[PDB]
Amino acid sequence: PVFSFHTNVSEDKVTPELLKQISALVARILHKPESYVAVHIVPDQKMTFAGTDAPCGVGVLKSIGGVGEAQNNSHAKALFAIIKDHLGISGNRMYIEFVDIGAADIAFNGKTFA
Amino acid sequence: PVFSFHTNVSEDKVTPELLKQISALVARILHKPESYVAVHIVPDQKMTFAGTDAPCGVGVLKSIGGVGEAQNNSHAKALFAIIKDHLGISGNRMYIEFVDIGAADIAFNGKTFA
Amino acid sequence: PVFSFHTNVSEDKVTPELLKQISALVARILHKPESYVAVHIVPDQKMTFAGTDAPCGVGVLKSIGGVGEAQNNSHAKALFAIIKDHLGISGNRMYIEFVDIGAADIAFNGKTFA
Repeated sequence: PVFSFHTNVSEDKVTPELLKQISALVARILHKPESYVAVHIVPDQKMTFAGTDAPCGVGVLKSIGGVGEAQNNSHAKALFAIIKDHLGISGNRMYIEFVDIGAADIAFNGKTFA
Repeated sequence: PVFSFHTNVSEDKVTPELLKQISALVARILHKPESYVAVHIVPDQKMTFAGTDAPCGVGVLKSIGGVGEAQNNSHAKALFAIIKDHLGISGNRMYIEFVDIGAADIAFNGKTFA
Repeated sequence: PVFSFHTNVSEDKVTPELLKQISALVARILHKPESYVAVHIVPDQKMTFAGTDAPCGVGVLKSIGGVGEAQNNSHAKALFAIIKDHLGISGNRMYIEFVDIGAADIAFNGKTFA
């Protein structure tokens, strides 16, 4: 899995602990070995939400399985909570997209997964 | 909706007015309340197009509905126009992808939309 | 086509030659005119893989056709090789997603491709 998140919050506010916590959370909620988990957080971005430059963010959780029409709402609760707790972004100013990737459509160690 | 765009044009050339104009445009063309619209512009990127580092960009407009096989060409006219007008990027050196996201596959305020 | 790749490796390690080589490689492997190829490399990112901040990266190759359940494994061999050769990232610390985009869902020169 890959969790990516882009935000206009300052880099200083983005800590090693945040990425390590997200990493562990994503492994748990998707039931994936953490050796497969990538986390990518991009601060200091030029963004607006609702037409204003107040703190906001947009991100994606991509995985082969684990994401799914009936699991994603739970995933969203957990991920919005950790981001709000560390970064302070309001829930009405952030999105997370969930992408279920076919195994033939993502590669790792020089090969696709199918 | 989310409009994201990555470019090698200088940050100084990227203005608050550009993001606010895009925000209003996206709300209009997708018939979405602007309270749901996110805009994300990333300058000073390391890019090539056609094998050269002249100004270029790539972006995505993602939405639950509003994008669609018969509406996207119109969207593209409008978005290419505003980006060329502000940033000066030639149309043959930029892409915009349109992504129709299922409601179960994106979250806002701690919940998916389905 | 668009090849995008995000990494925590230093910008200095990312050279004009790397982007030009990728550009030529992507044109060859997808059988696309290089005039349509965009390359986007983003260094100095805040990332983890397997819970650690050692060098890693995540990227996407998007195209109208050329990518496909039976061609992607070959694409992955080639792209992992060039990235490892230039940037030194281990194969077990990087992903590349392949996205087959419908022609109606991407625009160039102010129009969608369908």
